[PDB]
Amino acid sequence: IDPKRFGKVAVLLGGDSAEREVSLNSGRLVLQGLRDAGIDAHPFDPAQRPLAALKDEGFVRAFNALHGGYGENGQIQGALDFYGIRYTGSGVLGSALGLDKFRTKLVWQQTGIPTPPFETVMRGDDYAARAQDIVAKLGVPLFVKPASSVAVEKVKSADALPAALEEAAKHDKIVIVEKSIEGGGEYTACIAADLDLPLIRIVPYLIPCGLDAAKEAEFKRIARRAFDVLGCTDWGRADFMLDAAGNPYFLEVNTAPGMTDHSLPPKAARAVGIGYSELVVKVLSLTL
Repeated sequence: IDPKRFGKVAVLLGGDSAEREVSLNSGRLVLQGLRDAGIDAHPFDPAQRPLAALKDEGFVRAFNALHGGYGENGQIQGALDFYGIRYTGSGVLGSALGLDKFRTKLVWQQTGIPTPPFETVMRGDDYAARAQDIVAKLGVPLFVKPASSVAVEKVKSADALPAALEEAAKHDKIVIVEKSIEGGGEYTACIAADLDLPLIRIVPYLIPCGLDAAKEAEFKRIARRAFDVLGCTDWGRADFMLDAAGNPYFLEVNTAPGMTDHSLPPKAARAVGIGYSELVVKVLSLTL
């Protein structure tokens, strides 16, 4: 794994967004991580420098250490594709779709990645027909919310649901109707190439996460399936929760995880004896 098979590497850090400082700190650590492994890596701040200078200066690849704005929403990914520059994290579709919480859940639910159950209704639909089918699938009580401030309406009886769909659709073109579920723990699965990273339990944090080895293995596999259906590369976090019976429900992905000393992927890696430098190289290797 000869460093320099990587060629000239740009670390994208800084940017225009509100998280500029976290990006700057995170990027500097990534840069040092790459240099410790003998990789020819250089900082590149797209807020300070024209993006076309990447191609003009002979950069072949980029480690994306940006957060927020154009860094994670498909914009910089599309631009970098345009200039022939390879980059860590996911492409245009996976990055854009990953930020779109609503459409991520639609893709998941249609493909059998478990996610909190729900149905959608639009202005003009046959509310009586949709109500009957929704009650059959989801039971009651149900929560009605716009899909794009507003309070969640709780609907307690099958018979009252048509009217709630009618009333919600007057204000919002698209409405989600969600099943009632009990919170039974929140968790995150870090994915970094082929590395075996342990789950983390979030306590509003914890390794070991407190799940048994069979469940840990099963949830990590589902996490990778959840990335696959979105068109995401294997770099990121998948957040999920359990109900009281221990069933998993996936909530969202993050395709641009933190890389500060206290961020989750370095913490997970440390927990199983994997150092910061090894982590960053493994992430960059996905661009080879």
